[PDB]
Amino acid sequence: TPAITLESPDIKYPLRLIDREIISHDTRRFRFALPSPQHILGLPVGQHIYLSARIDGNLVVRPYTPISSDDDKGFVDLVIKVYFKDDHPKFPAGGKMSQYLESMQIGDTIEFRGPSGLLVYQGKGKFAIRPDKKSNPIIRTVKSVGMIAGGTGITPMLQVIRAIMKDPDDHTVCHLLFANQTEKDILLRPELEELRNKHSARFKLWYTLDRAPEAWDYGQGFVNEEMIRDHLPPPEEEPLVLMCGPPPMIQYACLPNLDHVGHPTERCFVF
Ligand SMILES: Cc1cc2nc3c(=O)[nH]c(=O)nc-3n(C[C@H](O)[C@H](O)[C@H](O)COP(=O)(O)OP(=O)(O)OC[C@H]3O[C@@H](n4cnc5c(N)ncnc54)[C@H](O)[C@@H]3O)c2cc1C
Repeated sequence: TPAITLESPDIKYPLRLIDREIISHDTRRFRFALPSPQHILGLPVGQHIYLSARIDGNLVVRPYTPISSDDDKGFVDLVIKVYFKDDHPKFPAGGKMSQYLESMQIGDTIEFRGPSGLLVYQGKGKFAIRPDKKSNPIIRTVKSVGMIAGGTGITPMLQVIRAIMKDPDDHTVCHLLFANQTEKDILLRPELEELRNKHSARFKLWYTLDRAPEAWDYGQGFVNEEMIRDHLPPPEEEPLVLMCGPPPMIQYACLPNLDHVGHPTERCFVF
């Protein structure tokens, strides 16, 4: 039983950045040292951490789901999309936290906190979902899990997929629908397609793209009722639907169409 990094959620833990990996122009894996090589992070599956820093005089807090797990000793890995300044004409200053991460030098610390979130995956189909931070968790056991992700919204889903996938006696089937703007913006694609090759009986993978390339075998356009009926488990299976992506996708593309297909609001969970 290893030592836990996040011992209480009311404490902020400054972790040293020990490595940087450039994945693409705007995507990067950051590795931080846990307090000892024999430490784990202490992050229930289904929950996330918060990074906090004072940037330009404002406290900035942002949630992140690590790519690493409590099976990893000594370190935590986050995969970060960097929103640069002077790139998108509508958002000229870029992203606050993600540019702060990009500017960190090896040996700089940044504050972690957690674990946080209203959902915990308790394993083999059992999800424990609190209706609010003070209410107690309601337990629902499901045969299948629908997953809609947009952008960096994949890491909450990856954490759950890998947690299922590595338990040979977990027969939960995950149906992922993964939306992004263009093909370069599909994050963690090598990983996702590796899980497809090795676990297709429990993992179904589909994509869509706002602006699809000419050679594209998957979805074109925003998530709709047809893709939800086609690439997510049917309501009659009483699945749980997990969601994480930009607020516009949740509000305009997911929630209304899940309702039209027939997914009850209690079985829909927005990270
Ligand atoms: C449960 C959960 C898990 C998450 N996990 C991850 C994770 O693993 N990795 C990760 O990177 N993020 C993750 N996110 C997203 C994260 O919380 C932040 O929203 C993200 O890092 C952007 O924050 P920011 O402060 O850098 O940008 P902000 O200053 O908060 O603004 C970001 C927003 O500004 C706009 N924007 C700014 N610059 C640009 C640009 N150049 N081009 C286009 N739009 C732009 C976009 O609307 C963008 O969404 C997660 C979120 C949640 C809720």
